[PDB]
Amino acid sequence: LRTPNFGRKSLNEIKEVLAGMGLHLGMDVPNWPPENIEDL
DNA sequence: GCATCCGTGAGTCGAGGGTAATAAGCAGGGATTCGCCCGGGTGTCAACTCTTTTTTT
Repeated sequence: LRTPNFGRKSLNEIKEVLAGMGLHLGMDVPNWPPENIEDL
């Protein structure tokens, strides 16, 4: 919500599509693979 | 009633890989065919106006 044009209806669809992919809010270390070592 | 002459046959699977020779001449007129170019229908882009789903007030 602290971003310009924070889509109220799109924030729910994006969370739904993220949960459908297998990921959710948090559930991991904060920026674990933040380097280029995780690039495939 | 017999003697003489003309058609069909020849197993079946496999290998091995392409070929080869003669050789007139020129004048008339048409049909054919290749280069350039204008062009009109097909694409690829700057650029002017309604609607509305919110995101902001």
